[PDB]
Amino acid sequence: AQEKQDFVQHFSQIVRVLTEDEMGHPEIGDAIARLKEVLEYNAIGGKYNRGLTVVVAFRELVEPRKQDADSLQRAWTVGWCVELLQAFFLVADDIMDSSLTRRGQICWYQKPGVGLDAINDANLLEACIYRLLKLYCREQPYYLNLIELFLQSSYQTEIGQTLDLLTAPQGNVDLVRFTEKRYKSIVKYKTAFYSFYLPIAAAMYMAGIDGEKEHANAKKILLEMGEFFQIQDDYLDLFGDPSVTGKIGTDIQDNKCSWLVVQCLQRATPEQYQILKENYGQKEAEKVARVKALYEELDLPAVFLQYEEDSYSHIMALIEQYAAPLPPAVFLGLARKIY
Amino acid sequence: AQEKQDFVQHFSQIVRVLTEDEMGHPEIGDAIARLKEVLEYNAIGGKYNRGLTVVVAFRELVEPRKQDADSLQRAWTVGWCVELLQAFFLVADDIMDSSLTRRGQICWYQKPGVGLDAINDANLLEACIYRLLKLYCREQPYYLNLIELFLQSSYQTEIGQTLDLLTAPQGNVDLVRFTEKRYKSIVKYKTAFYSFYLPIAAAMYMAGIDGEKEHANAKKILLEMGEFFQIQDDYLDLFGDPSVTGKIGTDIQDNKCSWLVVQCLQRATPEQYQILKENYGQKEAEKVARVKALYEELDLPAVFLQYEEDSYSHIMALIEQYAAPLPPAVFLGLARKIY
Ligand SMILES: [Mg+2]
Ligand SMILES: [Mg+2]
Repeated sequence: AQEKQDFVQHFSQIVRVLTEDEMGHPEIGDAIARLKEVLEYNAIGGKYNRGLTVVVAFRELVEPRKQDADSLQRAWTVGWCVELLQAFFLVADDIMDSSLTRRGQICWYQKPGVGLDAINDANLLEACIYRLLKLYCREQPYYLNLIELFLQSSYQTEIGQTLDLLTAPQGNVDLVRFTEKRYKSIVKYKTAFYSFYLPIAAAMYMAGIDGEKEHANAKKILLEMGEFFQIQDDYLDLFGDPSVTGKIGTDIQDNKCSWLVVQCLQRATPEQYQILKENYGQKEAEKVARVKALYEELDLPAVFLQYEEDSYSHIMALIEQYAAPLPPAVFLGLARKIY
Repeated sequence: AQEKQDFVQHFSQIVRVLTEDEMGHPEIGDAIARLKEVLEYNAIGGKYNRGLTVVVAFRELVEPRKQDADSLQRAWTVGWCVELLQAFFLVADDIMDSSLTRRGQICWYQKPGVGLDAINDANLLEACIYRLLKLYCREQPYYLNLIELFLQSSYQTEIGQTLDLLTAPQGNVDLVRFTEKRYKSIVKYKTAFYSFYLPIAAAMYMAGIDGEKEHANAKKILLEMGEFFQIQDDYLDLFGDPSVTGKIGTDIQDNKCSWLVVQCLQRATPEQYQILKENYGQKEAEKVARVKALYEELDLPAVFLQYEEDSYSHIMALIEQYAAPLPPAVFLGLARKIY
């Protein structure tokens, strides 16, 4: 909320530190300038919810007598690592989907004189994560824990992306691969691990809570939250209010494996399957319009409303069962935001 | 030599291990199949000199009584990690340069139905490195040492690539940035660190030789070897015998910051600067032909021959000064190969 503004003032330092360390290394200066420009363009401009979840979870987890200036600096920094992870995926995903814009502005790769060099820029964003961890956390006992958490998060995200790409190739309608089992799997690997587990898990490690069982417990809660966030993201893509949401969805144009299309397909009498087969994923409006209306005719907006109520109950039951011995608030803060 | 065939039989195991671990995870199977195909296509087909340098250096470094079946399995595996690092860079560099072929065959990204998804495939190759290290080396005392060595190698390579891209944009002649200082810097960061330091450094760590001073010593030797390898690569690109080398060079078409162009520019009377300005980096033959002949007229092939003699002396002096207490053979094996 106000904690945000603080997180963002810290970026300047993040950047300073990552774009200087050549003082006996002159000649690489120009690549360092380019790294400065990649960071400023790609890490800034989002809502920062993931990085901040790190900072908030850290405050709530650490028995207050161990929060000095330096401990807090390590939390802002690790929060910024989560944001750099995000940045890395987005720069790359935008190239792969040929997107035009991101966070309201021109995608980095679409900028004149960047193009496919953005592939190296994305790799730099990733590498910046480990450079930060070494700079700030090298002497901490949880250092290796965090390196492995970031590496694993990346791999989960990447393999989820591979699954998404095998499942939903833009320009090729095949709804035989749009199943519930496959929708759930994409979300867990591609979105939920890094969006929800990673930031809390990182806070836990910084707090000394490294147990397998405790982490599995938190993960159970957080992956289920992640599933909901994304299902809500998909519903709102089409049925959101663009003023409240902040852009019009193209999930259906893009032949996305949307929670909607999945639900739609669970409920289609053979004709409707065809109505969807001849309309899902097309440039033109009348085709998208007709899909939205098919959705409305199956009362998907109400299936969603029912799903969200149930899902909310279920999350609370999960917090009740699996939060201890972590303060339930760690999870409830995130529930409040996503619901 | 014969040690090679062995390294390559081990690949099958590498792959098996990386493409199975879902046995309670069914639904991600298909992404794992795709990962299998990325590994088989991208990690196989080269000379394997870097991975093998790991295995050879490990045998020479470890006091022979600590080489059991498992220690050796960790060396083959870490050798394969170096090869996966290589694979990751190449898949990505080939997209960025829009190359057509690699190791005689169609670049992965040019394959039908791959295209820019190869960006996620490259990221997977990178992630496979850390998955292998965790699988085989997690309980070793040098585990963190190796994770940091691979991460640093990647960052050095990436930032070198950024410098190369700022220096030599394909389609834009500017020879004011082709300096000796800038040529040397590109090679150190882009090529030599990962090609020469990384494999030996990794062997050292597996052997318990983790000292800062010893590593700086080996690095001094190995970066200088790397500079020579690349300078020889550039010379041979144009003056090599295509039967002995194995392809015709396009360095001059590609407006590469070649050691040649650099030398050429150190020796050009103002007219010649123009002769190069109006001919470097063009599609057509007559333009390339004319550059080759300008090079021949400056006796670059002899400047090279003189450079290689001096460089050889210098490497031997470096081994003499900086090898101890490592067996000089560790370095001499590599000298024999590159010279
Ligand atoms: Mg969406
Ligand atoms: Mg070459």
